[PDB]
Amino acid sequence: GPPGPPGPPGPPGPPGPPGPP
Amino acid sequence: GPPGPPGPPGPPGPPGPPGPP
Amino acid sequence: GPPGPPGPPGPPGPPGPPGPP
Amino acid sequence: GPPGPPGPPGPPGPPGPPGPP
Repeated sequence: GPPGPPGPPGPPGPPGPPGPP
Repeated sequence: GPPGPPGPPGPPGPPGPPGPP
Repeated sequence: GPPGPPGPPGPPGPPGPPGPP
Repeated sequence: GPPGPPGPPGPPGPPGPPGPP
């Protein structure tokens, strides 16, 4: 048979950096 | 006899990579 | 006598490869 | 699969500096 379907989308990225003072 | 039918489609791919920060 | 009929069609192929990420 | 969604926005920045005399 042909290749299977694409996998699931990946998990979310990490929380972003701290904001400015 | 001739060759048999195609096999089943393969299984899904893996979960994707993490998203961006 | 002449040769017999064709054999049965073969069995299915194997499951396909994994899909993409 | 493709990359996941963006991560959460980061946490707040720090309290600002002291004001002038």
